[PDB]
Amino acid sequence: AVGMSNDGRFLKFDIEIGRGSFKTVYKGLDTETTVEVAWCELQDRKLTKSERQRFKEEAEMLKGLQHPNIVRFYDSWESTVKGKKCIVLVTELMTSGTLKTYLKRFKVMKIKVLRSWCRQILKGLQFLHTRTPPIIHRDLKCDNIFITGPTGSVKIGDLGLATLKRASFAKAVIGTPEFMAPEMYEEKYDESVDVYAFGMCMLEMATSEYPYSECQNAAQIYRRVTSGVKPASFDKVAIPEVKEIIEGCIRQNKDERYSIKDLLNHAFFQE
Ligand SMILES: O=[N+]([O-])c1cc(S(=O)(=O)C(Cl)(Cl)Br)ccc1NC1CCCCC1
Repeated sequence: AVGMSNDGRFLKFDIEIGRGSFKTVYKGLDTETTVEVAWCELQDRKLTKSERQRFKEEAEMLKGLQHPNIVRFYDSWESTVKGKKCIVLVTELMTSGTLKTYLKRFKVMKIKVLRSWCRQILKGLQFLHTRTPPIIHRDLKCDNIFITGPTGSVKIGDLGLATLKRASFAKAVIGTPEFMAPEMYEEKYDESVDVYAFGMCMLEMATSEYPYSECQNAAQIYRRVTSGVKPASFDKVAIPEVKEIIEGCIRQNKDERYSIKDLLNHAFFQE
């Protein structure tokens, strides 16, 4: 035990359970409920004062959200220990990994699982996009879709964090180069950014590889994405119906992409 909220409600344990894009995640406890939570520290790095204003507001709206396919958000605050400042978020603890870990671990996803899990992602997104006002995820990826069990349901996570992962910022060329929706680079986005991201997720789940692996850096990716050049893995999608859905999601022009409604209504997404 290595920390607590200002109110003593949440404790942090000396048990690190994730480490990633500028965060460390620990096991924790809700002392009020006596139920285990994820204690995420957004790592000694500076948020802007403007981001903090947006974040105070966001955190309060996230605390209200419930849906089967969204990871629960409990509470948030700024915390320090020694010379390190972080923002803490406390969320529902997800103990069975991510779609990314699933693909790593079990090389392939069977089509009936793909269908069900993708329908659940769409239901989650429909839910967010239909909140008033709409919630746009803006950072959906296989590593932020959590599974409740190997045989369980999927829940979308890292709501909130997407605000602090900064599309229009200059960034280092380090690790695996990333893509996003064309319009996202300019921060000129709507819900359809999530549709694009969904398409990319489906592609990954269908191919068991990260799109654009044939690119060495994010500049090559940017040039391909904003010029309508598809990832090579697109051509490797085995099932034509799956490939068709992907293709309609990852259109360069946002106005031509499937809507979530149309995807949920697609033949594929009823059994
Ligand atoms: O956001 N992550 O990427 C994440 C990854 C892991 S991991 O150990 O699976 C790994 Cl080693 Cl980061 Br892939 C654990 C927790 C988290 N945060 C979640 C935030 C909201 C849902 C609840 C927890």
